[PDB]
Amino acid sequence: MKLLVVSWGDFERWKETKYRFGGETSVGPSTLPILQKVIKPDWTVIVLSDTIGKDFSSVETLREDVRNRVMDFLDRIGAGREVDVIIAPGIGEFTHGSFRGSAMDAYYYVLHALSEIIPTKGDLEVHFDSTAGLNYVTLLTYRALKDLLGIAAVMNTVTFYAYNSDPFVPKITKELNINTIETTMVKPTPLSEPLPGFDEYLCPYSMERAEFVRLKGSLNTLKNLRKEKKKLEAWIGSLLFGLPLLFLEEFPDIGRLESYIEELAETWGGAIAVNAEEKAVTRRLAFGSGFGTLVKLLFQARITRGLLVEEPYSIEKLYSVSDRLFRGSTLQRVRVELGKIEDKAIKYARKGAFPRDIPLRDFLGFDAANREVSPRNVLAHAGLEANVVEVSMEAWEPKRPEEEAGRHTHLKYTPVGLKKVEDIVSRALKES
Amino acid sequence: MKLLVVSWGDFERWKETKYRFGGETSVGPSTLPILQKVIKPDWTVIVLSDTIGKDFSSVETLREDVRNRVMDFLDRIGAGREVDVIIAPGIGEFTHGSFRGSAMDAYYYVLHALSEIIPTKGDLEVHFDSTAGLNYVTLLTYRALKDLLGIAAVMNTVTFYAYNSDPFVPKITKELNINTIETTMVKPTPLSEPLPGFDEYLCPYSMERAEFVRLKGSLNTLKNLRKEKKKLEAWIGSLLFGLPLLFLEEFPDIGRLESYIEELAETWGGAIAVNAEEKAVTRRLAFGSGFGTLVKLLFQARITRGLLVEEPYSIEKLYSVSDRLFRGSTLQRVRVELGKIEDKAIKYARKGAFPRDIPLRDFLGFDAANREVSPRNVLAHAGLEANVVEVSMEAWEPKRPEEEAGRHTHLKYTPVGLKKVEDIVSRALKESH
Repeated sequence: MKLLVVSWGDFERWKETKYRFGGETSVGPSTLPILQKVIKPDWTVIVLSDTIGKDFSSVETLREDVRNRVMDFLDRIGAGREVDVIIAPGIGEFTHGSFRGSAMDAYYYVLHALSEIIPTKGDLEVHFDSTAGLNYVTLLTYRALKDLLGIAAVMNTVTFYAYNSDPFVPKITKELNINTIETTMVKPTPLSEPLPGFDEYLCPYSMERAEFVRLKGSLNTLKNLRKEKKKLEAWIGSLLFGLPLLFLEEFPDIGRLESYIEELAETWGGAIAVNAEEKAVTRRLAFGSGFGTLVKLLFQARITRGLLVEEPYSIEKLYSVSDRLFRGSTLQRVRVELGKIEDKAIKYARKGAFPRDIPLRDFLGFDAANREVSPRNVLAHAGLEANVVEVSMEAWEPKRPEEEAGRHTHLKYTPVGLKKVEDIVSRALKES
Repeated sequence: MKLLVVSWGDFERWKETKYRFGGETSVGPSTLPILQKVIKPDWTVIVLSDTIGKDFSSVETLREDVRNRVMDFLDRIGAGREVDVIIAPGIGEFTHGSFRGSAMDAYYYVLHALSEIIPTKGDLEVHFDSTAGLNYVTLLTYRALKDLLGIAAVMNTVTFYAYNSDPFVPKITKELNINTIETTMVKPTPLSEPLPGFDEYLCPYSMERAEFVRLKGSLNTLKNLRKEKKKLEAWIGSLLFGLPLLFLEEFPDIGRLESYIEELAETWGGAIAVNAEEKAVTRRLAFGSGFGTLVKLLFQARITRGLLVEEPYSIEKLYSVSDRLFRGSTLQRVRVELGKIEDKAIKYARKGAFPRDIPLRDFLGFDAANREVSPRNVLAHAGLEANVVEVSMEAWEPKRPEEEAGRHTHLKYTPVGLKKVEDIVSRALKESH
């Protein structure tokens, strides 16, 4: 699947020029038609600053005003029907209006917007154009793309192209070339930051501090994160450190993450005070890093949802999850640890023995007085530490145990063990 | 160490305005004087395009032109002279003259330039003002800064701040606020690229086939890299996969990497045709990704050169190297592997036994089952695979051998062992890309 993204400033004040790109030529005010013509995108996204709005009645008469003038322009140069448009929150004092707010809201807004468009299944070929965009909007849009595709790269092949044209110089330009400024195969980068303090999800831009404490207290999101924060950091750690059984057991509720994000989103949007007479939007709530972390966490969850196998969690299923999720030494470490437990299950099967609800220490046959759960042993043994894991073998009539044992040998964390692992992994993620 | 880096466009065309930053206020045409006042950087770097130069008599006259113009502006505004000016290869046909070449030259030039500027010892706090640079020069400066800081973060703490001002609309403007658009604790990202094929170091932009073939064929880099490629890729893999003994044994020659980058950078610079009459600059060679990989490899080597020691490698040394290079589960697996070998050395020592030049398999007491060297065991056992490592216990008189064995037990790859690990790790580095 191929995707095209472009960063747009004031698209109206653009003069007609011709553009060269990939053995093609085109005449018009923007690069979008020839980009589309050559690249053949399966889908297109346009990112605009909302600072090109004129009708200040309220928020939906601004995002309307801006969408109107865009959707006119996209029929003028035939940009087709497969398109999404992102009206990102800009700031500054303009001719026909003033916009006030945190500069970083555009990143979090575009990150949020892109997280719902980018496909979470199959390989991705992303094309990005910085030609006719604001400096910071193009910069934050580029960062937001790379941050999400980095997480997409975990499960799928991701190739990223960036373009800027020769500088349009109005009094000598005859034509302009679409230069490829980047061609990169995106590295798999799993989410590697903890959820922050309940300070940094929404922050007051221009809201009196008493009013903030009031609204912060009414959010069901921040109260529900208090409970789940540690369970989610444990899941983040599962991918980063190569802990496949913890990945499955701590797999987050997507419906629940969707609802947290929407509540922080519609709370932010509902703190935007439009003044129809002064011609002044004011975004009184600013998105924090915590909003960014949640959006990335939900995206990583959508990307890897195919791997949440039906219980019970057998050695064979853990191998299968591990093969897709992990690379390099991490994968090989995990395969060796599952191999140890598998080889023991085989030995048992051969003797016609099927231990059920046995601690992993007793399954592997361990010395006593080594029952303290160390960070070292949890992280070094792919989260399959002997004091926190319980094994069961469903009894069967074996014929070739070396093949059968993998399917019939199930692992889970003890309720005590799972909390020790959560604490260890959560702390390891914070110390990073 | 604090580093301020500013991406600049046509700085002479800017209007005087007012600037708000960190409580302080500033009247002037540039953000730099207030940025310096507030941030108090130890060093400042200015990144601007070639296309501002108005002289085509030579390539060096073109750069002393741009530098002089920059130096005059730093006098005009209340700016310090403690700075480095990176005059990047820019593209497009202008009124005062013409500049043609690969657009990606600016990335590789700035990457190379910053690689020689950004300190390779101590922590870094980097501030990046994109307040009024060009789109594509600012993107490629941002890209190159991150790519190097990511390698820096392996050995040191690195914090990154990015700024951009309120957009300027004429007269309406009274005071533009300088906003923080990014604050990031930079993640450790060791180089995870193999060295590419010998087509991808220098490519011909505007050059006849045979003239290029001659230049390419004249390069000592491409000749030597052919034979060194596997060892350098084995070293890259050592940081990425958590192989502390391979890191030491395969530590690259910084002198030779310096030599390769200088040669490719000289060839590039020499292939710039500057036509004085018709006011034209053609960069007849383009930089390839292979140049970028080499610049990053030398930077990572510089960043980590402080860990290198002489040939006897003790388990204690492998512990201390590992605790600097590695993190999370990678670090913990390496410590478990060193632990198994250490604990075996402690057992040998209590018996008053001190084996020398013995295979690790014989040291650990393995079956005759598996002699074949698999990727699985090399990567899973932090490169300390039983069929490729040789152990030597320096003879001593133990009293507390639990603390003593680490210093007196030395590991090294067999000459056959090392080539097998190079193949696997090189192959694993190329398969992960």
